[PDB]
Amino acid sequence: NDEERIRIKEQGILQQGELYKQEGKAKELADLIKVTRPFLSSISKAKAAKLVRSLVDMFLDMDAGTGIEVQLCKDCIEWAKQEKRTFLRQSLEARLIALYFDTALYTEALALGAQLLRELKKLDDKNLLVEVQLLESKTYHALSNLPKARAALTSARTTANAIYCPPKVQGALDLQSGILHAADERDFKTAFSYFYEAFEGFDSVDSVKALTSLKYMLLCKIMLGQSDDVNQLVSGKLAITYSGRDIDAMKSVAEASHKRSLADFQAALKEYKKELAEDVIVQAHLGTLYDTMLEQNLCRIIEPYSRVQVAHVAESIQLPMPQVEKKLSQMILDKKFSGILDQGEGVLIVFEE
Repeated sequence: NDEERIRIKEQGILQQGELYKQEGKAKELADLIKVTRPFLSSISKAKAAKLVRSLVDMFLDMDAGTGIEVQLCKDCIEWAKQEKRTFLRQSLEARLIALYFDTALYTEALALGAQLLRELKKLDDKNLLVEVQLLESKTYHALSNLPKARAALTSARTTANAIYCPPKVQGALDLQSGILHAADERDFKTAFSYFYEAFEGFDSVDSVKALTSLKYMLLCKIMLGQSDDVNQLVSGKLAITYSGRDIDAMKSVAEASHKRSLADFQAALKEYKKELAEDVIVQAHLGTLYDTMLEQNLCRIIEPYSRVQVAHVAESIQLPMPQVEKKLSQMILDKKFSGILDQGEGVLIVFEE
């Protein structure tokens, strides 16, 4: 009757905490976290850790205000130190690092990350270490430090090479690798591969990250000038399933590429604002995607001519003439176009390629 009534209390605490979460009662849930503390000592350190972790997670999905969220985390941490519950403290610190990242609180995510890593590296069971090295990578990347983002991910992968990681950890690792090979726009081909691995590992387990990975497969293909592969990849028995605005956006960008049309590229970006410019990773690449679309559309217009007025080219792409003349001279200077400009009579001569 006593091992049982302790079990029923566990259920009850979680049920009520879950209810406070759904009804949006943050303060009530904060109090429940404090009030349950003595009860936690009549159960194993591990049962208690599950329980505390579960409530704190509930608290952090409530939009309570970064300030109140970070303070609640520090309090449970400080409590965990004051109780010598080590594994629990460490994993509450890991959660808080995740919170700092999510909240754009980057330098404190690093500061806390550095502390925790010193401990975690001097211990067995490396699963948590992977998590923290991956967060370190994610946060260096957000701070625009690719060397240190790559180096943190390398550590994560090497640590994960030892363990047999669950698919969501593997997926997330394959997703960062993809993000980082693509970040400097130097290796979209291997980035594509990592995204494909990520997609395969996430599929039927986490369908939001599966969708993200597929999306980035398509992005890579586009960036590679291989945008005609996009229809085949989408058509595939498994991809079909993932229909929606995200895939429609990439398909629409792929079409713009195919038609070498800046106007269609612009119509995509603003029809699919949420799926394109608001995707931190697509956004990172739209600048150079724009250049390529501009260039390809200009090639399309020039193609029928051995000699063409710049005014004609500018009217066709519906852009002011100085911009178009500037683009053309740059394309010629960087050997992207085999031709020459008569700047005074406004003519571009095109060489027999």
